[PDB]
Amino acid sequence: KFPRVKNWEVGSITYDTLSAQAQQDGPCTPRRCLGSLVFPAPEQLLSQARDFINQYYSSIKRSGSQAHEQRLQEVEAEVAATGTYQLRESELVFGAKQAWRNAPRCVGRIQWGKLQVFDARDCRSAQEMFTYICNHIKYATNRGNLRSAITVFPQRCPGRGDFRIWNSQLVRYAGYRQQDGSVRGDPANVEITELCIQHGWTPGNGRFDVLPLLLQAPDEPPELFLLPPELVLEVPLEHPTLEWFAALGLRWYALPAVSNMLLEIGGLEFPAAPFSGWYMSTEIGTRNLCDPHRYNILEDVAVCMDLDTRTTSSLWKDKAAVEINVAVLHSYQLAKVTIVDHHAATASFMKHLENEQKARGGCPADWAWIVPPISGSLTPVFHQEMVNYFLSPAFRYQPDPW
Amino acid sequence: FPRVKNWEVGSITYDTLSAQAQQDGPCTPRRCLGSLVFPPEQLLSQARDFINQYYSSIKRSGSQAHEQRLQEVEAEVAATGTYQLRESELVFGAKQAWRNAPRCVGRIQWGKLQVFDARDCRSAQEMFTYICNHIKYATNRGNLRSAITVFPQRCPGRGDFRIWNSQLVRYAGYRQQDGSVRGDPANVEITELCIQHGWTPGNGRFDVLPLLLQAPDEPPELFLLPPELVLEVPLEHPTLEWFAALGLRWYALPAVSNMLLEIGGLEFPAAPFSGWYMSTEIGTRNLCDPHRYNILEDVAVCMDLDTRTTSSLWKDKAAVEINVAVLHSYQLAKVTIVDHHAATASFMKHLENEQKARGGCPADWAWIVPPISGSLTPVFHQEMVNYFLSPAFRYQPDPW
Ligand code: HEM
Ligand code: HEM
Ligand SMILES: Cc1cc(CCc2cc(CCN(C)C)cc(F)c2F)nc(N)n1
Ligand SMILES: Cc1cc(CCc2cc(CCN(C)C)cc(F)c2F)nc(N)n1
Ligand SMILES: C[C@H](O)[C@H](O)[C@H]1CNc2nc(N)[nH]c(=O)c2N1
Ligand SMILES: C[C@H](O)[C@H](O)[C@H]1CNc2nc(N)[nH]c(=O)c2N1
Ligand SMILES: [Cl-]
Ligand SMILES: [Cl-]
Ligand SMILES: [Gd]
Ligand SMILES: [Gd]
Ligand SMILES: [Zn+2]
Repeated sequence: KFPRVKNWEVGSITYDTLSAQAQQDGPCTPRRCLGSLVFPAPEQLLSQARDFINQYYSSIKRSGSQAHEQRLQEVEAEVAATGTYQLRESELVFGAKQAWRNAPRCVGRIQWGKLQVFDARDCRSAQEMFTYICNHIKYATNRGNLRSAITVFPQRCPGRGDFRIWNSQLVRYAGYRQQDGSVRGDPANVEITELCIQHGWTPGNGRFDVLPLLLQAPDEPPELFLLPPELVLEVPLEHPTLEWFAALGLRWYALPAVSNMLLEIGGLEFPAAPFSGWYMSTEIGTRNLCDPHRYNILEDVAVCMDLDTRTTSSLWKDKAAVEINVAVLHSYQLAKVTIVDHHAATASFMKHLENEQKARGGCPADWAWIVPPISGSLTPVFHQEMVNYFLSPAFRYQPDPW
Repeated sequence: FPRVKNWEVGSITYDTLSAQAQQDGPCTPRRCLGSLVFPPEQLLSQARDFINQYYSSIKRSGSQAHEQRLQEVEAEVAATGTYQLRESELVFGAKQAWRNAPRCVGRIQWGKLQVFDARDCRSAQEMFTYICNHIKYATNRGNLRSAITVFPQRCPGRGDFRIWNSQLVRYAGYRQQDGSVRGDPANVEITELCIQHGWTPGNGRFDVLPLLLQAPDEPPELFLLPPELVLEVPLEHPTLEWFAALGLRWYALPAVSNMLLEIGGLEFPAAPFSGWYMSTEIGTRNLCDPHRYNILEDVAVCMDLDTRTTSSLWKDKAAVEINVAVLHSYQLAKVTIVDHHAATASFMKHLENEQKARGGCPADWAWIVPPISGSLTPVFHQEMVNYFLSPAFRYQPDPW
């Protein structure tokens, strides 16, 4: 009835009873697994809300109390009267933490309870929106001692359009399509860069130009905002023992702040709720810098290293990527900016898995996203079978507003 | 029809072949178990479909011998219960089951498989000389060749041909006065049985285990593999002269001897297949897995790396040099080896071939992506669809 899950490093076995409670449905069938795919009404508002309030009163040990049944009636009454309902502040804080706790592709979830929730549900315009965001960046960055934070903007509601942040992260480097089809800067941000220029951003011509924010208030076009330079903490990349490395002129930013996901809590939808943590070195070193469709620096580094790039069996790619990652950790530690390496990160995820197994009887985890993109079987999560399922509250992908 | 994207290039394909999925898998709309290692008249229906495959692949759908072959297996099963395959069908099916193995990154080679027919086998001594012919043929003085030896299929009331080893070459696993193992911890148990059935234990980390072979309704009988038949490669590193002194070794022939070949409803519990190694199989899993030889820290001490902080990436640095040694040692030994970059690149080519041929390919992302440098290889950026087609290799209960 419940999936049996083996740990092959230790021999451990557990059963994931929490999987049985999966509130929504994923893309696999008994026919065919699609696990590897990146992108897989009053009645049903009431049931989602009822489940969430039940979770909330579970977490405060008031299950089935007077206050519990009063809240249930309050929400039903409000759904009948208005078609929606409003979260209390403590419910919002709990729901945003749960959403992080439930995110299956997050290796950083050992921290889920230490999340700083900024309530911006009273936000009114794109301008007030930008101020809230600047303060989030400032709080989360914290001069290099990064802190996990989420800012929750007003919920989707009938009659009004959504608050949206068009940028996928608060800090992104421009991607300038040049005349042939070769991108200068970050190729993943080609589209959002064009939108910025089309909305009157004066573009630069560097590889590391920070993009402006395109911020959409309800039923308004998007509005462009420049992030103050001294709010965007950045890290020039150098290598502890390859001194030509600094002449590559590579940089990355301190704050990974995902800004295009929808936060769902008890049926309510928050299309704008940017959250930020701190980086794992392989996101920057392996993925952002070596992905053939991103900065794609791997061969240029290998050539500088005097590796033989004419045969693959010399493993020049593995050697060059390892040093790129070394350079990222060293550089961040030098700059005194929070960073975790994939070994530290995957070991603490194992502790998370053990905490969650005791607390809820399992843990949604997407193995292919939890296993780092280099040195996979050298980390303990590689040898841990995982069960992937969708719990709510949740962060979800949503279509781009344009 | 699943939409499948390659993120490196941005290309889209559709897996239309998924629609024909046979033995349903472990996943449901509510939970994905993709990461788990281990998830009679119906014989006619599976026999029918395999024959239909066979004649479609030789441009002979619905012509003469196809219709006729349908009636014979009708008659054979009608009279006796089971049925025998034509020798080419055994060959065509041994190859399709390779072509269908979603966890095999080496499937670009599927069409060049050598099938040794051993269906007329009768006992542990006969097996042993079949296996031995396979080993020496496949090894071929280090110029390795894909081979499968197929032993007699299964029918009720009588026993089963089985190889009690998971592979033909395995290293010993000796427990100690304190639990910890000298040798290979993944074999420890099959070492217990070999010692139990008369074998004299060595004292080494790389003692090649005997070969517990069993014929229907008969207890296993040990067989000592001839030392000249077991091609092995001492591991040395091209620039680290002390690596040789670590005294590490691996064997040349990866020969899987415990899986159940299944063609047209027929079950061959003994059908050992062999190919050649990918270097990460040896260097990364076999030697560096924490429950295998677990040499990673010992190699890092020799490289003077800072094992005190994980952020030195000492594990990654030592793993790459272990893999380099493996590739260098096999090449110096003139023994077929393929690195994970070359292998994954061929798999991409195989996906494109299988797309235009069969309209898709069953692929298990977690096992196709190599255990080091995953995202440096193109398979990482390739979405994949996993499903079960027949003919197929299957896992099966351990014999004992
Ligand atoms: C503080 C340390 C954190 C670490 C080390 C971390 C790590 C990661 C990593 C490596 C991924 C895979 C990303 C990729 O390769 O694209 C990921 C995904 C994700 N993270 Fe975390 N994260 C952290 C904080 C947070 C916070 C604070 C939240 C929300 C409150 C969060 C929510 C998510 C979500 C929803 C995903 C899935 C998004 C996706 O990749 O599709 N993370 N995380
Ligand atoms: C010729 C080059 C070959 C290469 C480089 C290769 C490599 C691999 C690798 C790396 C795996 C990963 C699974 C694991 O390590 O547990 C695998 C799995 C598998 N291969 Fe291949 N292999 C080759 C030939 C063959 C042949 C000849 C057959 C059968 C005719 C075959 C059938 C399979 C099967 C059934 C699996 C899945 C078994 C399992 O994962 O438990 N392969 N192969
Ligand atoms: C708060 C936070 C989030 C993340 C994940 C960042 C993230 C990055 C991408 C880009 C694609 N990826 C291959 C690089 C897509 C995503 F959906 C995504 F959430 N990480 C860390 N440390 N903190
Ligand atoms: C013919 C062939 C097969 C293989 C795969 C080897 C293989 C390995 C395991 C577990 C051990 N693994 C985690 C280290 C289980 C299997 F069923 C299995 F077939 N490889 C290569 N090159 N050729
Ligand atoms: C196709 C494949 O599933 C896809 O590229 C996935 C694989 N694993 C990943 N893992 C992480 N952390 N981030 C990713 O973008 C991906 N991409
Ligand atoms: C839990 C995880 O699915 C499991 O460790 C798998 C992942 N990929 C693997 N790949 C290979 N080749 N061999 C393995 O044992 C595994 N183990
Ligand atoms: Cl990122
Ligand atoms: Cl192996
Ligand atoms: Gd230097
Ligand atoms: Gd020394
Ligand atoms: Zn699945």
